[PDB]
Amino acid sequence: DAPMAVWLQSSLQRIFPQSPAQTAAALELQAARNSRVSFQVAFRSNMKDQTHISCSTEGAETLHPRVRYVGLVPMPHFNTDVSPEELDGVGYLPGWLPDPLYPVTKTEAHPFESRSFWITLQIPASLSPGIHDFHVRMRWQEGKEEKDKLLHVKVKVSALVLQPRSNFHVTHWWRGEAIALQYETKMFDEQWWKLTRACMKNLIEHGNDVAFIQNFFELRAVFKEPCQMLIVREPSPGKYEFDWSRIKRFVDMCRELGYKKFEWAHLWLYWGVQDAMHVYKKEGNAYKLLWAENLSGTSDTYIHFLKQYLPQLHRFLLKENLLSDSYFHLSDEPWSEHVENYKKARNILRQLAPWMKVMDALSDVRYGREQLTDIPIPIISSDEAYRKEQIPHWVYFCTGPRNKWLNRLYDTPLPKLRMSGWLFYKLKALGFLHWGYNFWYTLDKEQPGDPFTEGAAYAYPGIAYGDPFVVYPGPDGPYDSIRWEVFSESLQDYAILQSAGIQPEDPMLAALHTYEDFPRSEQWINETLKKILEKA
Amino acid sequence: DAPMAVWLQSSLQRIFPQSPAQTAAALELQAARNSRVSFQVAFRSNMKDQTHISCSTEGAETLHPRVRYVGLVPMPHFNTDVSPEELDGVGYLPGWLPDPLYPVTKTEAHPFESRSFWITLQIPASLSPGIHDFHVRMRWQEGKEEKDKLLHVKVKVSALVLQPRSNFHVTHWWRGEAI
Amino acid sequence: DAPMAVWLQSSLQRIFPQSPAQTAAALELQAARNSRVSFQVAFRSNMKDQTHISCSTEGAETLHPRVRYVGLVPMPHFNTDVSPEELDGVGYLPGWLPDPLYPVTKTEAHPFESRSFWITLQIPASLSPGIHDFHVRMRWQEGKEEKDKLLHVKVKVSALVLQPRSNFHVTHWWRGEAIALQYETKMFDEQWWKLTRACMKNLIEHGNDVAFIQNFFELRAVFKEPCQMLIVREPSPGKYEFDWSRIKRFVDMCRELGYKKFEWAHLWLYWGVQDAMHVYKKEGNAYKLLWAENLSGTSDTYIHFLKQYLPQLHRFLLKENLLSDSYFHLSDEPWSEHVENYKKARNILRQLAPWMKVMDALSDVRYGREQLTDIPIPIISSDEAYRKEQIPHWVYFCTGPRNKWLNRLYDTPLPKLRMSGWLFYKLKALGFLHWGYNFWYTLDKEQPGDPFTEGAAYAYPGIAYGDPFVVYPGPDGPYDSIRWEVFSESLQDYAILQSAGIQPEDPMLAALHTYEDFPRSEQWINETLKKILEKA
Amino acid sequence: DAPMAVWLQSSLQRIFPQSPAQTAAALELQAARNSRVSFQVAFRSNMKDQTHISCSTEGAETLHPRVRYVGLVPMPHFNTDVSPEELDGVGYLPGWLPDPLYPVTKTEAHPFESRSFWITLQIPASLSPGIHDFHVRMRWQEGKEEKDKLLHVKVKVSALVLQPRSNFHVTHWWRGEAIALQYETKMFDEQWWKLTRACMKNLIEHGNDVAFIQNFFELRAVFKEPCQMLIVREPSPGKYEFDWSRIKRFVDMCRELGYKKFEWAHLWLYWGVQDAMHVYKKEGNAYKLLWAENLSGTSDTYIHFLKQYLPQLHRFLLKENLLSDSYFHLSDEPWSEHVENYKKARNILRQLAPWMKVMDALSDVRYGREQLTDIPIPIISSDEAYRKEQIPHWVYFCTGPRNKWLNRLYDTPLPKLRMSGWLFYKLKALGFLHWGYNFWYTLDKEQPGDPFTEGAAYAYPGIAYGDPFVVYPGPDGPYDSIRWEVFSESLQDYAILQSAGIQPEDPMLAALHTYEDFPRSEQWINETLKKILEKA
Ligand code: NA
Ligand code: NA
Ligand code: NA
Repeated sequence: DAPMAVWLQSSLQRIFPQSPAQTAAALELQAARNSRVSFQVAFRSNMKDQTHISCSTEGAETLHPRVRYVGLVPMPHFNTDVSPEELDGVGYLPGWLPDPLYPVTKTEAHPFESRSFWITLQIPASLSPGIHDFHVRMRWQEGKEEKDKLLHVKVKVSALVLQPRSNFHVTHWWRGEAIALQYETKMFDEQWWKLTRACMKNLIEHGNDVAFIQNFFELRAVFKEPCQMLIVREPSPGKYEFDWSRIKRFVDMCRELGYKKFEWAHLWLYWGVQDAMHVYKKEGNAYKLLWAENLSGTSDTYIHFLKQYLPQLHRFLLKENLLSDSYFHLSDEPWSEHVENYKKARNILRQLAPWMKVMDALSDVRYGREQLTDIPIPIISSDEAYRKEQIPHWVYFCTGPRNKWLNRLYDTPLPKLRMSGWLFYKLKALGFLHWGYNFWYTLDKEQPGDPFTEGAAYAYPGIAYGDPFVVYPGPDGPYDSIRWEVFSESLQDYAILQSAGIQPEDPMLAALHTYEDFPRSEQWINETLKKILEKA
Repeated sequence: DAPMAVWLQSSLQRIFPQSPAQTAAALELQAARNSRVSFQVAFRSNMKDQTHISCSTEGAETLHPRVRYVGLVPMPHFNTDVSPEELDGVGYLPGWLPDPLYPVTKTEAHPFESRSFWITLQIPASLSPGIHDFHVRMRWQEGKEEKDKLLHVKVKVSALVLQPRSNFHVTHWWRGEAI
Repeated sequence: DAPMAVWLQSSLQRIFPQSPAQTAAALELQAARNSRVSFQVAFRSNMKDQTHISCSTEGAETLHPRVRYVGLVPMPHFNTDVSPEELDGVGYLPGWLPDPLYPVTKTEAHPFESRSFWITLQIPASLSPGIHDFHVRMRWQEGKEEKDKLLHVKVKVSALVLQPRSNFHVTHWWRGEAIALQYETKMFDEQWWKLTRACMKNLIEHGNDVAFIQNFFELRAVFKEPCQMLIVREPSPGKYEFDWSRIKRFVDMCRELGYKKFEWAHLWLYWGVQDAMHVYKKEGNAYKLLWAENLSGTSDTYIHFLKQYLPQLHRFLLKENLLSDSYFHLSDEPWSEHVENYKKARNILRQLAPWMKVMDALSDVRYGREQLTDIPIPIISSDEAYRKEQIPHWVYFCTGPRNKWLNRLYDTPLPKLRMSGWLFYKLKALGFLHWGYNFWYTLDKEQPGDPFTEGAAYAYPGIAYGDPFVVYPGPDGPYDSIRWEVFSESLQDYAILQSAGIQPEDPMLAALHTYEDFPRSEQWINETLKKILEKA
Repeated sequence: DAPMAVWLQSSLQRIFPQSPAQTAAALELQAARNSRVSFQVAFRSNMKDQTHISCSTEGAETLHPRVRYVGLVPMPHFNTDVSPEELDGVGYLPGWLPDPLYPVTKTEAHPFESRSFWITLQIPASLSPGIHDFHVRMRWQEGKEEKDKLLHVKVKVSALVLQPRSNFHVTHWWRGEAIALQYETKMFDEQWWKLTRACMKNLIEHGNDVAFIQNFFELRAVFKEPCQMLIVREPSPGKYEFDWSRIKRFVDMCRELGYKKFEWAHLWLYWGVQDAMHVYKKEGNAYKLLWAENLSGTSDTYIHFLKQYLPQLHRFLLKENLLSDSYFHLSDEPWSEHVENYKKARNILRQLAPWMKVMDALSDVRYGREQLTDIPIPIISSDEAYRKEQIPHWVYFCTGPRNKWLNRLYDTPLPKLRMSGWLFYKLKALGFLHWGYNFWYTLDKEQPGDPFTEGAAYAYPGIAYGDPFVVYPGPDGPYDSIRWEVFSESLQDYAILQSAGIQPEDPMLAALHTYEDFPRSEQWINETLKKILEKA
């Protein structure tokens, strides 16, 4: 019955506004050295009158603590095709959903509403192993009396020191046009470049080690201001020249941030493999297409442009030392019938750019086995087939699959999401790709949206709430979300397995059978980490 | 564990999206003659896949029924200076709140979400006193199979006939600038 | 804010009167076939006025449900030497404690007071595997309106069928004088015999498979009406005759109830190993000692009696086919100094009864390594030492040890207690012994007590609340307690591990390190059973 | 996280065992001179092991401090018909309740259990106004280290000196049979007279200025040893003689203790007004009725006895100078239908005792307006009606009314109870009556009880916990309770209002509207007293 409740809680449990108060005061955490670890400080006012509340740490200076506030976004409906066993928030949703993380340490406490701060700890490589403790102080007012409570946090620091992940690469298709739309700035202006640096820095600090370049704008939809980072001009009919200066700046920036791998945009448009890319040239204030919207992939015009572009790309790659460090795309998901479309396109590349190896989403194993692509990217629900053929591959996931399958949605429970990197490791994926880092705007339209009130690009239920974006637009760059912090900590768990020498075949991982059939409790994660980290 | 729940409920109880399904089938109302009276037809899908649902009356023509859909608005916080004893929605708010009434009789039923239609009855002065009953029909799909349920409403109509209110005046400061 | 709250809850969480209402409606359980499983139906009136409430099942006929009401007893203080981390009821105790189970399905609901019914399910061996569901109905009154609520229970019934436990034996020193004192009847009259059958049947249905015979009364204190089941008469000085008829009736009874193993009383009195047992002979209305209270264990008198008694015992055991099915005791816990006492007594037994093998509480490993006894019974806090010596042994526990250690007290959390059989199994105990099944009276005095208001035999804090008794005296036999149902279900979990073929060395049990260092959450129990039972 | 917490707390806040530790060190009180004031010294061990703790004062000699220990009694349920807004102990009860005050200053501190001592200060008339301070010392052990803490108490002493209360009379129906039953002594033996003097002295030291004489035993139930202080013997049929010696001793005693006012037993039995009193005459070892249990109030036999008794009563009253200082009773609460019963009885008295004026519980205002009684005693919930008639009257309360209404129950908040004298004063009661000072035994039966474990005379919920008794049986007289000290301090506040000259109409009291609608916070009491006392 206390006027104000405050408790500690782990990073794998959502707190909904109408959650009941808990009592805690004490939390123990575990961490490898050179790693990052998270927890929540929850609070619920039992007072008619609103008040202020402040979160702070004491004695945590060596862990460079970071204190943020968990904001809520509206979730209108549960995502479809998800059984209740696989939904988070049963009893609480549809309703307010915790997700964005805001950089404040003081907020207003509202009557009878459970909220939380999110605290991020940096465990340095040099820290002495064993137990390190600190305190969290919560301060508020009851009338004119000042009140406070201390809570006790313990981190049991393993001897294990994490090494950089190897032979596993992660890419997200971040969107320059989303920055242009949500912040209302000219594409490639200097504000655009700050926001882009800030995003790429966010990505690499959350485990994404591949920097996407959209040299060609990716959408079928035609934009007035597309994000085409390659500059193209057409002085006389069918003779093109190319200015690489924007891509060159992006590569400089990403290399300064720590990237070594880069990824290039698609070369044929995703209606099957049947259309050519939309490529624009500047004119007046905005951009205009070089050829017809419906131009075919096998056209004379588009192949005449590839005859000139691909060698220029090769010269750029040489000049900037990017051949061995680039991943290339052709086109996405040809069904069986589309196969010959893509075969023709692939042979065209082999003729014009034999140096270029391709990777693409091919979920049909019978047609990724045929060698259509060079490195296939099945959706996770086709992973098993590729594994029985033992074909090496990347995996991706998007609005689907759902129900029992791994995913990253608003209503995917956090422990399930936290299994991502364990599954990546045990099922021996080469890498993971995802389309929806900051796709903040209206699906397939040059029309900004509102990520703080709309989580499915206005396309629910085909687009699941949570699929388009894991970060939110902040005034100077991205705000993280809970999902993104958990996903990042999951890529870290993949580094824990690797650094500790655990083999995918190890019995402690044997219940991870598919991207569908796998343990998904916070306890399995805690117990398995305790074994690994205390063996050391 | 039924795939679709539908029940009846009175006009004095908010139904929140995460409310549990109930069982009803039958509701009795009371009404003076020359008056207006209301109730709700609630529904909760227990299916992963969304489906359509339709609300209609049968045998109610003399009550000129009106069928509307209850919409939700976001309630970010409880209002301050209201103790919990005096709050509606304890355990469900802050959250989605039922309040607007929309003029539709069909909607999409969403997974695991309790919603309702709102039904308005006109009890005419000329009606015979006593029990008048009618049925409500709900129609939806499970896969390609059509499904329905009838529910039973009874109105116990008094001999009292309402007269126009007198010596009591009500005003609201409607706002032309708001339009 | 509902006038009446009713919810479902598991058998591993005490409900205190001032617990907050919950919402539930749905509970899932898991169960092996040929087993028994439990849960609670909780309820809290939010009304000024008291009302009646009734609990019943619907659609459970195949599970022979049993519906009982959880009663409360006073807990005046927490037991000492228990850190708050290890106490149940923090924030609620000292106070009313749920424990006795009464056979009613209707009670009065009192204002703002959270109570619960306790429901028991029988999962028959023949039941079909998979999900079985039923409902619980609660009925009460609000003013003159009848009200009710259905709640939904689902039991996921494993393919596994439990086999009788083997090679693990459990004994409790039930007390006949406790029946005579609490029901005010003559020792060995016919009501005494009904109540003894009821107690022994209770025991075997709770996993206790060894029947204790107090042929000699165990207490140092001299009683006027001792529970000495052997009839002894001394017609001339130092010549004794023996009547086994009461023991023979007890053995018939226990065999009819299912027992095969039996246990005999101590032969030397528990002040070290230095005094002879108090043995009585009838005289007038009650009994009188045969020799002085302080007679020594190595007396001429006592050895002259052992020379006559032990061959009569051997003849009886032969006649009744009980030698190989009997456990025998010498005396308990000699400190180092006392060791020669016990050595001398042991040699006397070797001389007079070489057939008799002995088992006793020896918690000193260096003097159980020396062979003093034949089967040692360390207290659990000495188990580790005995295991590094790898000496086979039983374990016991009593008022101690406490804090982190396994125990069965009023303020021992139920998931901790529920771990008993997991610990017995993984740490490979031969058996478990406990002194306090129904020690209902005043410690070491011929004076009844009141188990419904006194839980430590009037000896706290040396005797812990919950230590003397796990059942309460009912009009026709024992009433069960929550502790007793949980401990029973824990012995059943030992049968689950055995029947499913889980080896003590199995990785799923590797965190069970000692009777002190071991998981104790409801989550661990549930998840580990889910693995075992769904592998099937 | 201190091993032992100690803090100060006011006399208007119950401390429950599971209350959290607080920090204090400093408490200021306010007091009129010639008054008595109280506070608590609380303590909570945060230690696994029990320890001793001792409470004492330093520098308080001029205030004649008294240090006692608050004991707990079991409260099984809340009283019914009390909304939570009006219950003390929300979140802590049902459970252990503080109430008895025991004469010890050292106790055992138990693990994680908040307890308190109760300290009583005497503020002498002669003290200099202004601030007086002293210290409280708490001493305990941690292992073998002795530990202690000083706490600081301040008392702000007003210029106001309290005068003896006037025109306001308080009576409690103390029970001689309760002493006989709970101490197992013969009625009117010499132990009886010690315990009776001790009770009567207790009452007058708590504001009770009227001594009840049960000349006739009050209960309908027939006792073998009734408390009938008038000695009656019947030598021949229908001719009675009277020995007044016990009543005379009782009057001498109460006059020695300070009483001036007395009150006599009922003359008609409380089944309506229809039965005659049970009057007994000695025989052998105990007493026997003079006439039938069911004899009528209007019988010939009983009126023939009143013809003889009432003139003897008058002669005694003259001889002992008691007419102008005595209150008389007829019978309690006739409903409307019973009215003619009581009318007949009243006229009988007018014929046989016209000098006798009567006061009785009549809650029906239309039948106290009719003159049935001379000075009426409505229950508090009928007070309002009697005030709108502006009829002068006494007020009483018992198991009822409840909810918002004033009362003195185990679960009545102490600030609410503390308003009693403020309400008596402002609503201008002539006096207050209560049935349950020391009704310690089983309701309506010659069978002792246990006030330490049963607080409703075994009759809950019809009898509310707390209603039968405000003191507990001590070895040499009553133990006070918290409720009794608070009630006493409330009668003292009535003396403050009187001695300070505050008028019932004074605006500072205007929120006191009814015995239901009235402020009930500690803050209101404190602020209003501060105003009164600092005007001075
Ligand atoms: Na692709
Ligand atoms: Na032994
Ligand atoms: Na009276």
